[PDB]
Amino acid sequence: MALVLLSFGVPRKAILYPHEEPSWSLAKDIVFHPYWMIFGEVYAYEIDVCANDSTLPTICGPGTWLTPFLQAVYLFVQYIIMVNLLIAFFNQ
Amino acid sequence: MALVLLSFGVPRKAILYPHEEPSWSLAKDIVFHPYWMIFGEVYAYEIDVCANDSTLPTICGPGTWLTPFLQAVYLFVQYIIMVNLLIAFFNQ
Ligand SMILES: CCCCCCCC/C=C/CCCCCCCC(=O)O[C@@H](COC(=O)CCCCCCCCCCCCCCC)COP(=O)([O-])OCC[N+](C)(C)C
Ligand SMILES: CCCCCCCC/C=C/CCCCCCCC(=O)O[C@@H](COC(=O)CCCCCCCCCCCCCCC)COP(=O)([O-])OCC[N+](C)(C)C
Ligand SMILES: CCCCCCCC/C=C/CCCCCCCC(=O)O[C@@H](COC(=O)CCCCCCCCCCCCCCC)COP(=O)([O-])OCC[N+](C)(C)C
Ligand SMILES: CCCCCCCC/C=C/CCCCCCCC(=O)O[C@@H](COC(=O)CCCCCCCCCCCCCCC)COP(=O)([O-])OCC[N+](C)(C)C
Ligand SMILES: CCCCCCCC/C=C\CCCCCCCC(=O)O[C@@H](COC(=O)CCCCCCCCCCCCCCC)COP(=O)([O-])OCC[N+](C)(C)C
Ligand SMILES: CCCCCCCC/C=C\CCCCCCCC(=O)O[C@@H](COC(=O)CCCCCCCCCCCCCCC)COP(=O)([O-])OCC[N+](C)(C)C
Ligand SMILES: C[C@@H]1CC[C@@]2(OC1)O[C@H]1C[C@H]3[C@@H]4CC=C5C[C@@H](OCCC(CO)CO)CC[C@]5(C)[C@H]4CC[C@]3(C)[C@H]1[C@@H]2C
Ligand SMILES: C[C@@H]1CC[C@@]2(OC1)O[C@H]1C[C@H]3[C@@H]4CC=C5C[C@@H](OCCC(CO)CO)CC[C@]5(C)[C@H]4CC[C@]3(C)[C@H]1[C@@H]2C
Ligand SMILES: [Ca+2]
Repeated sequence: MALVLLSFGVPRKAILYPHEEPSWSLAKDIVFHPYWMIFGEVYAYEIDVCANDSTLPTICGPGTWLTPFLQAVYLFVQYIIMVNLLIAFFNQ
Repeated sequence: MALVLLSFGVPRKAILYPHEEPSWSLAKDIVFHPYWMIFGEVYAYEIDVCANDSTLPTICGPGTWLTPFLQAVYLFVQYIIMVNLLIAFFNQ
């Protein structure tokens, strides 16, 4: 689950924030939102950052259209496969 | 699941956006919100677009009152039946 998380969190932060010097925030921002997705928070108005109803209209730029596709795959794997695999373990 | 999705996404976009020329957005807007519903995002302030607490007060018009009924059926089928059918598969 933590691997699937970084599989998603690192490409997202890299696509959306491409002018980042090294910082401790980079360690927070690759775990924070991907973790709250596990609990069904999809951050609906932040997925497409070039949409008109975006809450993040300023990080629109090249490649950012990739992040919906990424998150669609992430949640299917994380929210459906991996959480219910853990539940299946707990059921046993 | 993708069929149930378009069963809902196409009537919604057609009822709510009736003056649309052909566009690539039509391909996004028939998949985008119906997919995030699968993960429990109901877009609560967008369902009834003629309600006072609406975030979409401008797409109010004829037929738009049909879209709550549509989405009520969609999520029951998608969120409850189809996701837990997939989970039941995964459990086996
Ligand atoms: C045993 C269970 C798991 C394994 C254990 C190991 C887990 C690994 C743990 C990793 C921790 C992540 C690194 C933290 C360090 C960076 C924070 C920091 O310094 O800066 C940030 C602050 O940070 C905070 O205020 C705290 C944020 C912590 C979030 C942890 C919970 C999220 C889920 C995590 C769980 C995932 C587990 C995955 C499981 C599926 C902000 O940056 P800044 O530079 O301070 O900015 C200052 C300016 N400002 C005030 C405007 C902000
Ligand atoms: C099912 C429902 C879908 C319909 C199906 C048919 C596919 C339809 C697809 C057709 C592809 C053509 C559409 C893109 C043309 C450019 C338009 C555009 O603005 O793009 C935008 C992004 O997107 C891109 O730049 C490219 C997106 C490609 C995604 C399609 C992958 C294949 C989908 C499955 C293939 C189907 C068959 C296989 C299925 C098993 C440009 O950018 P932006 O995001 O606006 O923001 C960035 C910054 N900006 C604003 C400054 C620019
Ligand atoms: C293998 C598993 C699935 C089967 C495979 C096939 C999957 C089918 C995939 C279909 C892809 C849909 C077509 C997208 C391309 C058209 C959009 C476009 O060109 O422009 C849009 C950009 O688009 C984006 O920024 C990305 C949007 C992609 C959303 C994908 C995630 C949702 C779930 C998908 C998965 C659900 C699948 C169902 C599963 C239950 C914006 O519109 P525009 O006109 O560019 O507007 C420009 C102006 N603006 C800047 C203000 C915006
Ligand atoms: C169970 C709890 C419910 C009570 C039960 C009894 C049913 C009560 C129902 C009674 C029906 C009469 C009410 C509507 C009258 C018009 C009023 C109106 O403004 O309508 C609005 C919507 O709605 C419609 O336009 C029609 C809605 C019909 C829905 C009923 C389906 C059957 C439900 C089950 C039947 C029950 C028994 C079977 C059960 C197995 C029109 O306007 P708007 O949506 O605001 O926006 C549009 C644009 N505008 C603002 C510019 C106008
Ligand atoms: C045309 C669709 C073709 C048909 C669709 C199907 C083909 C799919 C292929 C491609 C989809 C189409 C890509 C075109 C993007 C157009 C927008 C663009 O230029 O965005 C940006 C560049 O974007 C790039 O340079 C993207 C480069 C490709 C990335 C690699 C994709 C690999 C997919 C892996 C495949 C695995 C698939 C899944 C496996 C199961 C720049 O423009 P902007 O966004 O406006 O940014 C602001 C620009 N500014 C700096 C001037 C301010
Ligand atoms: C009164 C009802 C009594 C009982 C109803 C209950 C019985 C059901 C029957 C009917 C529901 C009642 C509809 C009333 C609509 C009133 C509002 C209206 O006119 O809206 C609009 C038109 O709306 C239409 O023209 C709708 C036409 C019916 C669509 C087909 C329904 C099929 C239901 C399938 C059944 C399957 C059931 C489920 C199967 C298990 C116009 O008004 P507006 O919204 O203000 O728009 C702005 C107008 N403007 C352009 C001037 C600015
Ligand atoms: C197998 C796994 C692959 C992924 C991973 O684990 C192992 O690999 C680790 C490497 C880590 C980075 C190493 C160095 C730094 C530099 C630091 O810069 C100083 C700050 C500055 C403040 O301004 C001083 O003044 C910022 C943090 C950063 C980028 C780490 C982030 C987390 C990373 C990416 C970790 C990640 C979870
Ligand atoms: C069995 C399944 C039934 C549903 C479905 O799959 C098969 O049937 C497909 C047919 C597709 C449309 C075909 C043609 C176009 C024209 C294009 O217009 C150019 C843009 C313009 C920009 O301004 C050029 O300049 C916009 C897209 C659109 C409407 C398609 C949308 C997706 C649709 C509805 C697909 C949908 C998922
Ligand atoms: Ca939820």
